[PDB]
Amino acid sequence: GIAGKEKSEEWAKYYPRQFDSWKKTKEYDSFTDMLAKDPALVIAWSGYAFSKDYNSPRGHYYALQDNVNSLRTGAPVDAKTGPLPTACWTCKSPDVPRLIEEDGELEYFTGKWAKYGSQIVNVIGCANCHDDKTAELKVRVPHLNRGLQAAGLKTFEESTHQDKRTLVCAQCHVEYYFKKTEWKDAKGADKTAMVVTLPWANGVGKDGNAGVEGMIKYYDEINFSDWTHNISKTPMLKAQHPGFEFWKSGIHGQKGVSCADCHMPYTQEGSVKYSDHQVKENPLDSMDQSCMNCHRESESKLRGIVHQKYERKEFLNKVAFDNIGKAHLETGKAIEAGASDEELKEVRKLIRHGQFKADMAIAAHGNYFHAPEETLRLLAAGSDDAQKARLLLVKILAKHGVMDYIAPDFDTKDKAQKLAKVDIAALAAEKMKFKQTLEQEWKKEAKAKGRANPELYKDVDTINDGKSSWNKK
Amino acid sequence: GIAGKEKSEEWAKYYPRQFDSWKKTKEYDSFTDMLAKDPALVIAWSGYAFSKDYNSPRGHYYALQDNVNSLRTGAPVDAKTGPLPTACWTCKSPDVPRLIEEDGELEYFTGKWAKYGSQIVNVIGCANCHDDKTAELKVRVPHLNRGLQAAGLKTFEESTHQDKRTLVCAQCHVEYYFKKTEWKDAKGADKTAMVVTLPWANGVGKDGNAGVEGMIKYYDEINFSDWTHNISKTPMLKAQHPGFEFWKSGIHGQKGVSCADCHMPYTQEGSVKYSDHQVKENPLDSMDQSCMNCHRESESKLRGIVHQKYERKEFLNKVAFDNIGKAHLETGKAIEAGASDEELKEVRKLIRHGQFKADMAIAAHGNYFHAPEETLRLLAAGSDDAQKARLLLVKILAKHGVMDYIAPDFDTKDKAQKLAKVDIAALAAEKMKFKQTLEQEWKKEAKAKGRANPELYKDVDTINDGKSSWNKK
Ligand code: HEC
Ligand code: HEC
Ligand code: HEC
Ligand code: HEC
Ligand code: HEC
Ligand code: HEC
Ligand code: HEC
Ligand code: HEC
Ligand code: HEC
Ligand code: HEC
Ligand SMILES: [Ca+2]
Ligand SMILES: [Ca+2]
Repeated sequence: GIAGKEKSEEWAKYYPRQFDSWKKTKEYDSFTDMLAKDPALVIAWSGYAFSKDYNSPRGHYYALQDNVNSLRTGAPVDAKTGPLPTACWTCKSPDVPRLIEEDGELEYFTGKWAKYGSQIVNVIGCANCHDDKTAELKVRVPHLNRGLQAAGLKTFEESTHQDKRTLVCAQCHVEYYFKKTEWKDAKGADKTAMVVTLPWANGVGKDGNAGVEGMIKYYDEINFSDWTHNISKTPMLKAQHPGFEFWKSGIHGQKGVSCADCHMPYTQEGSVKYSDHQVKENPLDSMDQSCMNCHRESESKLRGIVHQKYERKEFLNKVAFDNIGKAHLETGKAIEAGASDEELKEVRKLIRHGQFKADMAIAAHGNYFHAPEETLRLLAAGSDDAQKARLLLVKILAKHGVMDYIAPDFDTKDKAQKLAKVDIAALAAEKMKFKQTLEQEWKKEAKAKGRANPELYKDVDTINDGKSSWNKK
Repeated sequence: GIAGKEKSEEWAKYYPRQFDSWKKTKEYDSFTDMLAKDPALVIAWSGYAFSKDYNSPRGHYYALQDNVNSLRTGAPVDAKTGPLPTACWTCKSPDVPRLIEEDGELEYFTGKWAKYGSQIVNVIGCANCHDDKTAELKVRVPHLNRGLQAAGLKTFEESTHQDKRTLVCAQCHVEYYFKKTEWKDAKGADKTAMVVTLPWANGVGKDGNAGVEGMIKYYDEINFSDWTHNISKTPMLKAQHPGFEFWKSGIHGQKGVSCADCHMPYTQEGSVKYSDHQVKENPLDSMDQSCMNCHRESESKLRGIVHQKYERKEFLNKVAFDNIGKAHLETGKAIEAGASDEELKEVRKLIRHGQFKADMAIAAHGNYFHAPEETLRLLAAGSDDAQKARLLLVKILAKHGVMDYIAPDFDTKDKAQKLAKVDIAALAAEKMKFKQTLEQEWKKEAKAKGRANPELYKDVDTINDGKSSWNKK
């Protein structure tokens, strides 16, 4: 066994090669401000946290700190304030399964994100994927098995080794929602938990289908919405990195090539063979071990073939979100023009469904390569749903005496956030205050109670490197 | 050499195995009436021959007879009548390169289809793909090299052996248009030819791109249109089986897997290994021969994987053509309501472009599998172009006093053909009359002049087998 299991440093003496390679994800220190790259996204997520801050993923090394640095988590004053719940910690630290094991799952999912600010202090580590006694692959978060069984699939424990080499990634790289769960503790006090739940009841990655249509069917049946759009007033569904669901629909997934085969290639230093734990941000940069063992041709040729896929996805991504953004703005105009909720009934259903399809397609960044067919198909479907809604809107507008309406420009993050009612300067000030106050208090208490050793990872908070999405001071 | 090489039966004595397997395409005797299956196609091609008769492909054995049987070729009464030109024989017979070599290319392309009715009497044969003296692969139709060179690709003769195994198919399975060409013969007479031309000036199959965008650029630049849509009055572009262009864009094409690898798989009879000349209508039905030499997988699983691709394509196909169909009808309503050509300029450009993208995606039946990515992307693009045009149309219609217009239904061949101004009962009557008179007179002369031996292929005309698209009783 390993004492202080959540502290990956502790494993280093037993497994130096895995520890050293694991820490190398520190090298993946760059992310792209997606709201600045594709401002239409701000309009799509208007009224939601994602319209504030949303960057591409970077090294696992920065997972915990980026979750803290993001405008999405806001600026809490204490453990009872802040916009987001405890569930936001779930896929960022080994301290998560620890707390679930100690205090219970429901208790872990009860309260504000700030509640565990001092408890959840170690980044995605060894304990998130391995047993401390045997080092065998292991998943300690109960949401995964719950989703697998809902999808009619085997639990992690009933799966094969190759299945697990993928499932230890799926414990986080999946689509989910927060299920409001009412419960009662030991003392008999009624509480409310927001439980990470995978909407897999209708299956995922089944015969080439990512599972999006089934998810929509499920979400509508339980009448769930992540938020109400602040422009169109549409009950919306947010998609989040459905890496596993899409991977399962793609050819590699259908052929049994695990995430680990491409992202954690086997390697050999001297006479010792081991798995490279620097989860590769871009396997195309390590083609020799990530691909060429199964593919026989030039690396430049294969990298070129993959780039064509990125171009195709980008082409449909732009079309879909431009249509979706206009659909929201035009719905806002219709409301202003006097259109009733009943009149907007069908329009809203199509915007909800369409954006979810399009969002799911782009929410897992590797989708364009892992699952090009479902990705292109869903961007096509989401775009069409939006266009279908826009055709109804032109008629509704005309009926209300509005002709030739043209939605405003949302071609820059600034213009879009203005339309979304987001004051980034204010949020940045409030967020910077938090980081200089409460956050440092968290790291102070954590070090004092031996919960973490932040001195070993000082280069983790890069908020001031001049590459921040919101801290442009 | 081989005298009367246009008569494939003359090659039997030298290459019996290739001849007997070539004849077995006779077994692929079924086609699907695509206008009955997807009546939206009738609206799409309204004002053009394809709105009358369009079936899926069937055995090479039936190519010439199906060309003669189609309502598209009409009912000529003599050598100077009939709706179509000589170019329609071009990819149906070995007598084609014979006529080009004897009479010259421009002369072969000058005149009505009926002009060569008693000369083009042998179906796709050995001579279409082989030199009669050496049996080496050979292409004798100049349009291919002309297209290849236009696309910056090597000529057939300069291509590799593996390239040639694809090019002997590309001589016919490609997109083309008729180029009105003014010329003067040896005796000083001025003539006009309609030359088969591949619109490849902007390249085809380049880095994952089928080449549709470049073709639109080309066609627009030369102000060419295949026909003026009779409902929307849009100058339209018709796509025709761009098998090679799409194949080149897919993974198999990019990896050098030729059409012949899957469609003319090697076979072993006793100690003789040769190419199976029964060009496989559905290679999935001969997986062991057509795929397992490169893939190690269960037949049901591989077939299931490919079927997924068909479902994805069918999903986007229906969406694109329903939007395109409604766009044409709504444009027709706009014309009736009083919209000018100036008011409809952008609407028509979008319809022309959108339909061409969608049509190219579905025009080569195997595209869904050969090139799933470009197929899905182009159907998405085509559908979007149609939706953009429809958004403009609601506004145009409203400005002309038309509110909430609902296009008529086109869910059955009968309904759509009526909207298309196609009197199939009448067309069928005159076609049958042509078949019973002139066609038979063509057959008589052919046998008498020793140009063909029709008795050897008595089962080729299946117009009365009960599965004709138009000959219904
Ligand atoms: C509560 C609603 C959450 C907040 C706030 C954040 N997450 Fe996550 N998260 C997960 C993965 C697999 C990734 C990487 C893949 C990807 O980003 O597409 C992320 C990444 C982040 C990031 C960095 C990127 C960004 O700027 O958006 C932030 C700031 C972040 N997450 C905040 C996985 C999970 C997960 C597992 C099931 C859950 C429940 C959440 N994340 C919840 C939140
Ligand atoms: C989950 C996302 C992981 C994290 C974080 C870490 N490891 Fe890991 N490890 C993971 C996989 C998918 C694999 C391959 C399993 C296989 O046998 O194919 C590994 C493997 C190991 C092993 C076994 C030997 C080897 O292949 O290298 C060890 C000793 C091991 N991992 C240790 C280890 C340590 C110490 C970590 C923290 C620094 C760590 N792993 C994180 C998945 C994941
Ligand atoms: C090889 C066949 C792979 C398999 C199996 C999986 N991934 Fe992958 N992944 C691969 C590539 C070539 C790429 C594209 C890289 C690029 O920069 O273009 C990806 C990308 C990702 C990403 C996005 C990383 C980022 O944007 O920073 C993630 C999050 C990712 N992959 C996750 C992942 C998971 C969880 C997998 C199994 C379910 C998986 N990948 C499989 C190649 C391969
Ligand atoms: C939850 C605890 C996770 C597990 C287990 C795995 N990933 Fe992950 N991943 C997660 C987050 C929160 C992030 C973003 C971190 C940030 O600061 O932005 C990521 C990121 C990636 C990336 C890109 C960066 C990198 O380290 O290469 C990839 C390619 C990726 N994740 C792949 C991946 C695979 C293949 C996994 C299993 C072996 C895996 N991740 C597990 C959260 C979690
Ligand atoms: C073996 C374990 C593999 C590894 C690692 C990678 N790929 Fe792969 N790939 C594999 C299979 C079995 C297949 C299916 C075809 C078959 O032989 O049955 C594929 C297919 C591809 C494709 C074609 C599909 C497409 O989207 O166009 C591509 C372009 C491809 N693979 C790329 C690729 C890359 C870039 C990899 C490394 C990051 C990679 N593969 C790894 C098996 C394996
Ligand atoms: C080669 C460059 C061609 C020219 C010129 C024309 N056709 Fe063709 N035709 C060609 C192929 C490769 C195929 C099979 C693939 C497919 O998608 O159909 C065909 C098929 C036909 C058919 C049968 C199917 C059908 O449409 O009902 C007919 C009746 C046919 N072709 C007629 C036809 C006419 C009338 C032509 C002049 C406009 C013509 N073809 C030209 C290849 C080529
Ligand atoms: C083009 C559409 C073809 C038609 C019509 C016929 N043949 Fe063919 N043949 C074709 C290809 C692509 C190949 C393979 C060439 C290679 O080298 O890989 C062949 C091959 C032959 C051969 C060589 C031996 C063999 O591989 O079987 C012979 C002797 C041959 N073909 C004869 C032949 C005859 C007699 C045909 C008419 C009945 C005939 N072929 C038609 C392409 C085409
Ligand atoms: C294997 C990798 C193939 C290659 C290379 C090419 N084709 Fe193909 N083709 C293949 C399959 C599996 C299918 C689908 C069959 C089905 O019934 O779904 C096809 C289909 C065609 C078709 C359509 C046939 C019909 O509908 O009757 C045609 C006309 C066709 N293929 C032509 C063709 C050409 C000319 C190719 C090279 C340019 C080519 N195929 C390559 C598998 C393979
Ligand atoms: C023109 C002279 C052609 C050449 C050379 C090749 N094909 Fe063809 N193909 C052509 C026609 C006009 C038709 C339709 C015939 C009808 O009566 O409907 C076809 C059809 C096919 C099919 C389906 C039927 C079959 O025999 O399998 C396929 C799969 C197909 N063609 C593939 C193909 C390949 C791979 C070729 C090169 C070896 C090839 N065709 C050459 C016209 C012509
Ligand atoms: C060897 C000459 C091949 C033949 C015959 C067929 N396939 Fe193939 N296939 C081959 C390669 C080189 C690749 C690309 C991946 C790589 O190893 O580099 C592929 C890829 C596929 C795929 C994946 C792409 C996709 O659309 O999902 C599938 C599903 C596939 N091949 C199917 C397939 C079938 C059904 C075949 C016979 C009709 C077939 N291939 C023949 C090489 C070869
Ligand atoms: Ca979600
Ligand atoms: Ca054409």
